[PDB]
Amino acid sequence: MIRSVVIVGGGTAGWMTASYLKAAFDDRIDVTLVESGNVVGEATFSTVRHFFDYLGLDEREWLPRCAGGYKLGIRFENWSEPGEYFYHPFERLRVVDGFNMAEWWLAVGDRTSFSEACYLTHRLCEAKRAPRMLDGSLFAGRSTLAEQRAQFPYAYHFDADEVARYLSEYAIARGVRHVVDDVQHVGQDERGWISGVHTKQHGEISGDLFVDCTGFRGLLINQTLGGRFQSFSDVLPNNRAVALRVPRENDEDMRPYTTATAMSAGWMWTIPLFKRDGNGYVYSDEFISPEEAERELRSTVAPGRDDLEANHIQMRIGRNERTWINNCVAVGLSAAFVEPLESTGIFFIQHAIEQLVKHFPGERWDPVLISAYNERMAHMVDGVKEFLVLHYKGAQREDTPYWKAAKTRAMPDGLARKLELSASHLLDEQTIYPYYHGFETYSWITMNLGLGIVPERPRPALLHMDPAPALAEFERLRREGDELIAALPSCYEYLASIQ
Amino acid sequence: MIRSVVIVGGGTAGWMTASYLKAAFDDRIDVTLVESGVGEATFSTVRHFFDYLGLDEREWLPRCAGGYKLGIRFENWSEPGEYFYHPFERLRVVDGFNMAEWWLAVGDTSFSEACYLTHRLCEAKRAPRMLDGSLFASLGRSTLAEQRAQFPYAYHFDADEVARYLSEYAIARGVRHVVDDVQHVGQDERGWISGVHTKQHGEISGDLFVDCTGFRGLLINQTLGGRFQSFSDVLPNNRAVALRVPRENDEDMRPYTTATAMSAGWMWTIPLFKRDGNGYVYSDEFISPEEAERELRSTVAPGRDDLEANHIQMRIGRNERTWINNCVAVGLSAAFVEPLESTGIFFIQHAIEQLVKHFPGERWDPVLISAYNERMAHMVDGVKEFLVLHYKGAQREDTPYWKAAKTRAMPDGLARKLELSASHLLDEQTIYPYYHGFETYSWITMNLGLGIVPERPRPALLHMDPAPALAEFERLRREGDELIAALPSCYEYLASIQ
Ligand SMILES: N[C@@H](Cc1c[nH]c2ccccc12)C(=O)O
Ligand SMILES: N[C@@H](Cc1c[nH]c2ccccc12)C(=O)O
Repeated sequence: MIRSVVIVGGGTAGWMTASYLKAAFDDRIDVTLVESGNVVGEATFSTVRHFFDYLGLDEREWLPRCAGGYKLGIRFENWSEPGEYFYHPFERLRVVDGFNMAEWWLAVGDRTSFSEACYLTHRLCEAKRAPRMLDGSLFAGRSTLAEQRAQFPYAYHFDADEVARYLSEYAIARGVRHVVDDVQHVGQDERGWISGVHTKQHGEISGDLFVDCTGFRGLLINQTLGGRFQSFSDVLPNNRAVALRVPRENDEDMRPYTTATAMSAGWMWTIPLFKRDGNGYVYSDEFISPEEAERELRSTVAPGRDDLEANHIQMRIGRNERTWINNCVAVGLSAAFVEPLESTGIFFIQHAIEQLVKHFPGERWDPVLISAYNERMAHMVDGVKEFLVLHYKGAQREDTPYWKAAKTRAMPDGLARKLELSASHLLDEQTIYPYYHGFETYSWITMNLGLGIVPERPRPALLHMDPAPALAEFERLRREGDELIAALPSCYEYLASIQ
Repeated sequence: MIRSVVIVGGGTAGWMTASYLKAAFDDRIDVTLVESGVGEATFSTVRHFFDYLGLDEREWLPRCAGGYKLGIRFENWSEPGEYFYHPFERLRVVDGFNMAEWWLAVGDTSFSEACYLTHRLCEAKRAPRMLDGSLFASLGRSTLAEQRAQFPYAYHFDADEVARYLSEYAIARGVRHVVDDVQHVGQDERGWISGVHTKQHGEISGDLFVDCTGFRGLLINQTLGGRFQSFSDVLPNNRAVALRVPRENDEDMRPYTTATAMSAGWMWTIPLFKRDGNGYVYSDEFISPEEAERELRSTVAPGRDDLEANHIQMRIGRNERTWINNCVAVGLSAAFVEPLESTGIFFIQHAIEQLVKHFPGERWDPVLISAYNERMAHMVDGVKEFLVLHYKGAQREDTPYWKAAKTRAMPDGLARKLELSASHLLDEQTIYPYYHGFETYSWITMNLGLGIVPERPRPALLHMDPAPALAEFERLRREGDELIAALPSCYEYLASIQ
């Protein structure tokens, strides 16, 4: 057995890794986390619950401390018809007589948004409902993402810095050694493996396995071990962002969802926290400058509020060829990053950590096990990359240079067959990206249909079938929607009850 | 819309197609079936088909000499006299790792006895239902894609009787039955089938033609020139000999199929209500049909020359495309592999369910047709890989046949799977990645049963508290104990539904 893990870098990636290792292995692993002093709101997947449940944490403990909110999905607005929107929900499509509701909607639906017809979540979001009743009841242990069965109906918005601080307390309580210091040199042995990290004030910190959580820097994985970073700039050019913290005047405006609003040269997130929104404009500097993007952001969400400070960021978009090199594993932005259009950041960290426990090394290091880990991590990001490019290709707007350039930009290899297929009929389990990338079929279909990649006609089988069962299911969805919105409290109301 | 479907060939494939089309489309499709004038096993997911049709097993199973299947018993593939079960049961998961992984770490009792209730159910010859009909553990109109929980059993049946049953169902619902021989299959100037010319009923025309003519491939191969891809290079078994053996003692009836490794192939045992079907699948490169029949008889019915042996040649592989122009092959005409994992009915079911999903309009969209072909190809290719893994895992090396199995070429995707399997267990991300009727537990159960075992257990397990896993092993044993005491025998339950 190996004995010791050294994690370099804190934040979400570092403290998720530290807390998880201690939850998995307790006192059968030694963990040190080294982070520098020289260092906004985020969304998650519904599946982050597996992580928190694995640690033994309940949302009533941490969510309020972390300014938290509930996320029922993402509202996409202004990507195609001006002022139109639809939701991408944490909700699977129902299946009637062997065909999902999206297939039926093409045949017998009211061709308003697909999402209004097909998902309860649409109308919950329009009514701004919480996913729990005042008594805590939902409207609908140690496990991992692989144990996802039923689609859990919500995820979280939170201040990720507060979450990281919360997890640091947990991890340190469980025996993680916390060192605040700068790494001045990374030592290697004769095989090129990492032998230790040399710190300004704590000398050399050594261990069996090193975890690189140094973010875009990639201090270990790129700067030391020569890992090759593969940029996605050719297919996804957005390289910068500018963000604002906007206090909420009226509490009941709190949305139980993330919004992704297409802008002149990129898109804007709105992440509703308890008492404020975080807004961020993600853009390509080929088409707009930082000053212009700040101006557009401000005009949209906070006109006249020069008291509110903007924060500017540059992003490294892509993935490392391998995230595990020798005795070093990259987790978080050091490993890979895509723009947060589908809230994938925390998911990438979670899957990397859960798979690190699964592929944890013995004293005899195993190149076959390591290769399987590297393949899984590459598939994860590459699948998401393809899915994200389909957003830009499906968007129907062509009003600015950015949006015109989106139409004709290069695209991933596999995405041609998918676009070909999607002109004829809906994608399904067998024709979406075939390896685990955190999304299922309904997510691919929903973005296509919402944006406007629609099949030319409905599936011919449906013209031969009795439409009554499907029509009845559309009616059930409307009625269940009606009942749920009358019964549930608002997002703010519920959160306020648990503060 | 197209209007009419002509099915050429009866049997399981033809009548499953005929009945499903009428179930799916009722009076919005015209269907005609033209046909000329032992025992089989299924997957648990065949229930999606029967439920779609609206049939309850208590109607048809007794009429089809039926039995229940909890899985397959694999015997004598590796150490002489050793066996294990491949069940209709998923592995439990504790603290993020399945019971096979924990078994490697804190186990050694065979893998299948420790990990699956099914093992001891089979050893005790239990039925999966209590006499009141309750399951030990209606789908309406659903398909294979709607499989969620693992349903715990499948069927053994007389497939001729199932075809007969379905024929009655289909004809009652408006299917036109024509008993005659096809003399000529007509084609138009584009090479699309125009009609089938019969001896006594003239030309039977339609919009869509379904080839259910078996290994013949009368439409898809002989008429349309479809290319057939043989698997003989990786799966050389090309013939079978079968015998029906009446069962003397009712209580000997097993709730499972047996696959017994033989000198130059393997033998199936399929238990029906009053008899077993036994068949030796072999390669004629290694044993003659006369020798094969002698070995089968010595194994299951020595001195029973009153029982007639039936000899069969098999066409092993798949059509490159099962849908060409206005013709779709279903069953043996489309593809066939040896019945080592009971795939024959599943291949028919999937092809039919996907034909409904990919049903053509008058425009005959080629993208929709292309998609169907791709699904059908992956279905069989995945099963191809899984089956070759059986022969590669088998440890016996005692005859020319088994020695040849060790060094025979394999499909290219299998090398990686073998290299992984030497190190750790396969999982959802490393088995064959497209739908092929089997999930991760099936791949790992065959590996661990046959002997492709990781060098060492998953290192992470040595860092973890083993109590939860040991408690789950204990639950499995105790649940097994309770169930074998509570459940009736396979025969008893079946007697009770006749
Ligand atoms: N499949 C993931 C992510 C996801 C599902 N639906 C979504 C809607 C929006 C954003 C992410 C998602 C989950 O179940 O949690
Ligand atoms: N996956 C199929 C087939 C299957 C599962 N377990 C099996 C055991 C033996 C033979 C086939 C199977 C099913 O669930 O029904």
